[PDB]
This record gives sequence, structure tokens and C-alpha cells, in this order.
Amino acid sequence: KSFFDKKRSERGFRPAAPNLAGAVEFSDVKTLLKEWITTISDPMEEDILQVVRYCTDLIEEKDLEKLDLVIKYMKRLMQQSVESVWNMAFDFILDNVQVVLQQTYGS
Repeated sequence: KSFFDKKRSERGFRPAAPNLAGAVEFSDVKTLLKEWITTISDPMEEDILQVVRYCTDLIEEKDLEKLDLVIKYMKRLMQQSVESVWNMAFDFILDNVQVVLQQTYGS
């Protein structure tokens, strides 16, 4: 069980809304990202890809405002981090979101 899989279990089927580890509301998502970035020193690729999926679910829902806030909040925490892996994780999230934006949405 990855970080978010364990958070999902302590939060039963998948909500239909964009969700990270079962969290739909923005403040719940925000607290999850905070705990992930500030307590984990070696993030799992599986958790990074669940963030990618949360982001492209927001695009599919046309919730570009919530996406903007989520990216910017993650950018702040991940680049405040002492560990260089979080900088790479943030780059990786942006890169993969843009592959989906470009190929699916023409952007």
C-alpha cells in the first residue's frame, strides 16, 4: 500500500468526483499533500502518479481553478523541501499533466 492507498483506507467505494485518496474537497486534498510532502523523504512513483491522475481528473471536470491552486500549492511545498527528489517529483507531475493536456485537450 502506497502513501495515498493507506490514506484511502483510513477514509465504501470510489467517489465519482475528482479525488485524491478518496478526498474530494480542496481543503482535504491540501492537507493530504502537506502531510505527504512534509513527512515523506522518498516518495513512491505510485503516489506521484496518483497526483497526476487527480490533476487530469480536474481537467476532465473543467475545474481549472482548483487545478491551478493545487499545482501552485504543491510547487511551494515541494520546492521548499530540503530533498532534491521533491523538485524532480514536481517536474515529473507537470511533465505528465502536459502530455495529457496536449494529446487529449489540444493544449
